[PDB]
Amino acid sequence: ARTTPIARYRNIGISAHIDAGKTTTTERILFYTGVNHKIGEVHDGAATMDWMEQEQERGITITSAATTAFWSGMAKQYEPHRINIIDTPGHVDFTIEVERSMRVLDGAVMVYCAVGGVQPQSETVWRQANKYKVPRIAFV
RNA sequence: GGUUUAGAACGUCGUGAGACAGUUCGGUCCCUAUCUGCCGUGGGCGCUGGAGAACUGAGGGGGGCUGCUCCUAGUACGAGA
Ligand SMILES: Nc1nc2c(ncn2[C@@H]2O[C@H](COP(=O)(O)OP(=O)(O)O)[C@@H](O)[C@H]2O)c(=O)[nH]1
Ligand SMILES: [Mg+2]
Ligand SMILES: [Mg+2]
Ligand SMILES: [Mg+2]
Ligand SMILES: [Mg+2]
Ligand SMILES: [Mg+2]
Ligand SMILES: [Mg+2]
Ligand SMILES: [Mg+2]
Ligand SMILES: [Mg+2]
Ligand SMILES: [Mg+2]
Ligand SMILES: [Mg+2]
Repeated sequence: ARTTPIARYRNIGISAHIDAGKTTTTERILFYTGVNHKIGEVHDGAATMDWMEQEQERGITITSAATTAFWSGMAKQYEPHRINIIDTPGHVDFTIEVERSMRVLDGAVMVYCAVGGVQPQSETVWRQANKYKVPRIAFV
């Protein structure tokens, strides 16, 4: 019946300020879980998550897209876990898209830039996570 | 080709010959370079015995243009765009 045990289920989000690396990291994820053959890049318009024509041209993610993957581990330590990743926009123009997605997700990976780190949308998403009380980790 | 010759016509002006910052069709453009100038190219003598060569370099000239793509770098700046 159930393909993967519920314990081997991660529902995660990638919310962060604009150009924090949220979309690129999902591409590196789709690469290091083998689900995507090419690493890709947003400026080239290559990123899969940005499927919308506008998102390709502007490089912006104007919608949240959800994808899943199986990362057994870095040493194949665990049986493959199905990570449900909901990549989100960080443009305050689209704020529902992060919150619409946020209640559903069980955990949050909040990206930050090493040059800037907390930048204004970053506080905005932090506040959103606190309202849905997602337990959080961070990728700088 | 135009402009302003001789032909012809139109509109207009004049009685007319003709004329018009009116138009229209047609209508012959010569010169073997003496001098300067310039581009090349030599002959003479000179540079202090004659010759063969290799140079130095005053000075003179030539040349000096730029696009696009990628890279730095989606980096600086920018809440973003
Ligand atoms: N230098 C550098 N650039 C990165 C890194 N991660 C992402 N980027 C660039 O940041 C820009 C925007 O990243 P993206 O993930 O589209 O931004 P987001 O969609 O707003 O998270 C893209 O040009 C990426 O190439 C990184 O680790 N280093
Ligand atoms: Mg951009
Ligand atoms: Mg994005
Ligand atoms: Mg003529
Ligand atoms: Mg005659
Ligand atoms: Mg006549
Ligand atoms: Mg002649
Ligand atoms: Mg010179
Ligand atoms: Mg010169
Ligand atoms: Mg670039
Ligand atoms: Mg625009």
